[PDB]
Amino acid sequence: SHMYYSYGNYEAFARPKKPENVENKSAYLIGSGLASLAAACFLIRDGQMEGSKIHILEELPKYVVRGGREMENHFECLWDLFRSIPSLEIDNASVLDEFYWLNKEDPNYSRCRVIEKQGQRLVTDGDFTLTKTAIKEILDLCLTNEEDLDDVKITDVFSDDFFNSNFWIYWKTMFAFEPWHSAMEMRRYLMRFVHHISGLADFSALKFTKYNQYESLVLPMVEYLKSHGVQFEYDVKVEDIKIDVTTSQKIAREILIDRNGNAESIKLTINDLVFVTNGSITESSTYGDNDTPAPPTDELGGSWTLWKNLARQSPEFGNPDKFCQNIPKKSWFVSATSTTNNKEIIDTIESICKRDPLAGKTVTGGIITINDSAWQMSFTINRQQQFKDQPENEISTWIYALYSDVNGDYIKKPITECSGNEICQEWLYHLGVSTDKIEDLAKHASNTIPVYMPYITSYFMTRAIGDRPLVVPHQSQNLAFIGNFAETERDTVFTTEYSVRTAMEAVYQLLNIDRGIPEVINSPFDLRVLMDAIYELNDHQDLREITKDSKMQKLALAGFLKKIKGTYIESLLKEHKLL
Amino acid sequence: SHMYYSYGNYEAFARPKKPENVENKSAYLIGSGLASLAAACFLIRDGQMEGSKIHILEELPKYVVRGGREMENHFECLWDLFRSIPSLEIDNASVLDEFYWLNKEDPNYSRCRVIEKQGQRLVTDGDFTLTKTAIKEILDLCLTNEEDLDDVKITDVFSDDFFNSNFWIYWKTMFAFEPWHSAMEMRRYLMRFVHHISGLADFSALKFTKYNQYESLVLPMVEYLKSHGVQFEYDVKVEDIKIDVTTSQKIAREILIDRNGNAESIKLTINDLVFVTNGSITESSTYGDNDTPAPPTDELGGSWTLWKNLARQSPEFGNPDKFCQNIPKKSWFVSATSTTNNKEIIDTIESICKRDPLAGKTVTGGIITINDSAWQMSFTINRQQQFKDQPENEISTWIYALYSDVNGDYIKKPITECSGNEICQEWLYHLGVSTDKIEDLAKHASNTIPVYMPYITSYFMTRAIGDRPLVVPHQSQNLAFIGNFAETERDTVFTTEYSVRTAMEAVYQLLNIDRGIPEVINSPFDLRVLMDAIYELNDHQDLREITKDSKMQKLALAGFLKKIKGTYIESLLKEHKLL
Repeated sequence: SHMYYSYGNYEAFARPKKPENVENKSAYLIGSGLASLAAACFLIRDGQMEGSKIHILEELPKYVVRGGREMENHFECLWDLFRSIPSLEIDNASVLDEFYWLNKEDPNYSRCRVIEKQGQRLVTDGDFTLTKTAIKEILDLCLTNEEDLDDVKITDVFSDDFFNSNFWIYWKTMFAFEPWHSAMEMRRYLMRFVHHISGLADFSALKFTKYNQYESLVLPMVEYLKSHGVQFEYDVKVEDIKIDVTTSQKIAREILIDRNGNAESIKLTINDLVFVTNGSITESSTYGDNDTPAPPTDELGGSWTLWKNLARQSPEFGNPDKFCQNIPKKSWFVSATSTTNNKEIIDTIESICKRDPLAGKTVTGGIITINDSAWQMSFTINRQQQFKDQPENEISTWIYALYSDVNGDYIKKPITECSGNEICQEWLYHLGVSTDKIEDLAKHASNTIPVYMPYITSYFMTRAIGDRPLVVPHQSQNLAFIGNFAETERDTVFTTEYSVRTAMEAVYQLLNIDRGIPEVINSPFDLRVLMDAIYELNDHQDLREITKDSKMQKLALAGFLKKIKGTYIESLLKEHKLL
Repeated sequence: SHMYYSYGNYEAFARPKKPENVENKSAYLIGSGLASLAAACFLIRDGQMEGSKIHILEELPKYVVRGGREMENHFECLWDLFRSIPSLEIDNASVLDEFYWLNKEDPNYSRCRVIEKQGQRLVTDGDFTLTKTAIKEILDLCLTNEEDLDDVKITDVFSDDFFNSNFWIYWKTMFAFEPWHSAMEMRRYLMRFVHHISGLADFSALKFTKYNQYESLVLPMVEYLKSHGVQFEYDVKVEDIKIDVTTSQKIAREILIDRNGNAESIKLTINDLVFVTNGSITESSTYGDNDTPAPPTDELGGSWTLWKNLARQSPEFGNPDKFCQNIPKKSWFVSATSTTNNKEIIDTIESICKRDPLAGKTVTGGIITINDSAWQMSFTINRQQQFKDQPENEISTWIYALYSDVNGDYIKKPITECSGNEICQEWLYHLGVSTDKIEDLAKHASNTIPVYMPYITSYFMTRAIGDRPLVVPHQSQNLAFIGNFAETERDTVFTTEYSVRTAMEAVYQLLNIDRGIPEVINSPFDLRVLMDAIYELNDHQDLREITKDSKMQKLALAGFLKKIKGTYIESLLKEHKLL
């Protein structure tokens, strides 16, 4: 046991000893992603490794919004990391200090969630409209083991009652889930955010940064790492890492890189740690403009080629083909972001979200789902402005579509064939804007940049156990896997927390840092949390109202209330407004 | 709602804003106890109050062991406080840093717990020997509401099966419980440490400081407070505080003090906060020596007189007479500490606890209970030495007796009438030392100092709701109550955490500090914790073994396993070794 999980304030504020033999250890980190930079920060702080021994290998040499970066308070590893990171906006404060102070003065909540029939709000908005069978299937999915859910789709565990409910409309749009996605990952998502079911439709439990994650999270970490002398090597293309797999131990021996076009090799010892971010969801992302579509592609990038080369060496390094291959053509591929300063587009937006987009505060509270759209278009507007040099009179909205190969409503073309204005054409169509001024507002009054990510749905692909390698593989001495494609316990991918948690576990295991890693929050194992979930799932109903029709549950409930009458259980039932 | 509870790493590392109008606010703190000094530290750190505006009023002008200061990892408020406090032993570290590092290199566990028949270990040691009815009564106490347990004794909720079990032997000695004590406080104790039931007999869950709490906790806080310029006024005897109770608000207007023998008054405004530690368990503590007993007394001290004077002003300031009056004469009154360097006394101690007392590490793992002693004597030896100038060849043991008016085994006198050597006489009697060298080893080879605390059992006295005032009373502007006699939610008195938690809540409510106060740990509301408790309570038995005799439970269990077969519940049952 090279690590142990923990919770509470004891292991939270505790600093570990400097681990043994660190001063003769180095670290090479492939990529400059969020998980890679988090691992370097943990090596500096918790591992007490000097910055000159840490190398960041970056492929690239020395307005687009990557939306969907929702955050919540129980990102235990993220706030453990973003504590010693000083901020760049205000002095004598951390990244968490600004995030705490900004989310307490302007709480995030959505006054409108789903609209349909070109602008009109959904009549059953706020309610989940989950039937008894839909709630049963939700419980059945959570009560099934993770081992029994290997290569199981969402449609294999849910019926047509679940998909017709408003709960699925919120769930499929908040997390960009698809019906052909992993049931293991969805089951992890239901258990992780079971305490946010009350704040699910109105987004009251969601927390947002002042800007995008690049300048709110990545840039503060870059400034922190550069202050400690962390070496950043650029123009480095990592082909493959030579691993010798013996029956007793596995050591990274050598890395083949392409340093500024010249292929050369770095030698490795047992002390020289290697951190690999296998796979990438932003790789091979073609871009478009307001007049031409983003060209579709399926070219495997550097991150996917490295994982394929590593997987051939050992079977327990994971299967990269289960994520980067055979992605359905109906999956989410194209996302667009539109920037405008035109008044009547903003006025239409204000008429739907009931808040001023130029006020500088929470605008939409999150995303807005177009239920009638054939593309399953969903758009969001964050606290404008999300950028530094962006003018104060301009707003930036982010648009993504779930289905890809279906013709749109106003434009009879798929999202893959529509240019930047044409995506903005149908977006204005569903906002209630008339079909006469719709054309010139997109082509001239707004600038929309499409982007085609062919791997933006890879983390939710159906997988088995062992398809994702362990964060530190078994019997591994200096090789670690970080990012959203590394296997850990009970955590949800496509979150900033998952990348940070994998970074923390990799550093703590390889360096044998004897400090408790903060476990995933115990909401699914909490009596109070599970009771609040039952109340919220069936549209704010007491136990008498939930079982008012079924006789088998009514008899069982009557015996239950008889045995708990005048007890602390009944007090728990009443204070959670279930009785 | 002037405060809110929270948990997790978000509110743990978050620093609050400087609260409004603080720079015109002052603070007067009565007493220099653990709770009082904790409140001053919170005012400096979280309240950002300058030290010159904080006053500590101390009655006193400018080897004894106060044993029983067990600590555990989930003292959430204590580690929140002892984080910014720098240590005095090692540099560039906090009090928590040393505590974390010392308790990970030398884990605390007891190789012997209960001895009887003059030295021999209990045959059923480690086991709880709780019957089915005893486990039923334990569950019934935890499942009853706190409101229904007003003025309820321990004997009123438990039967003779519970008191004959080894669980009660450990419980009545770890926490110095008595059969005539508050069932509310015991129910809080069972729910608080329900996750430590596995580590209850062997003390594997207990954590200890390097020295006594005065030098490990109080002195680091004193040095921290003096570095910030906190004013310490000495020779100040607080008689009463003038409170005007209107229908809308209550304000501390004036405090009557006796400054160095001269009675004078300090005026108060709404901004001038007042923190009162009502009651004291160490007050009116008479001392003895190796030849004379500690003289018994019942004189109300300054802390009890202040609470009585405050209680007359308003009914919701609590009832001090329910704790300081009518304490039974069989209750714990006399404690002794014995210091020796004689070899054969140490050798006898090593022969029982199986560890060297002079090694500098964990010696007894906690306390040792004498089951055959009429006094219910229990003695402990911590990591020697517990003091600074104490020689390396000397050990210091702490002896307390639960029953007080009963004659001892070797000495036919009560503990109240026995001198320092005579307490050491019967202690050596139960260690297996022969009845020939027993006398001169206590009178000449050891020095034992008795102490008579008449209020060392007041916090466990039977109480109703409102007997203890709220930490901040309702409609109170500048008056707060801190310490073990203030009422808070779900926390256990006679712990360092309770004094710190009351200090944190008082500072956060009076100053309107908008940061989450860490709640009491959610062990009673955790599915995993409750399942481990069931396994440990019935002496490591599976559900088939627990219900192997009762037919009503056997039928219900068979239906339960049928409904959970091949589910995540069954996985939870197996991984908690309950199935």
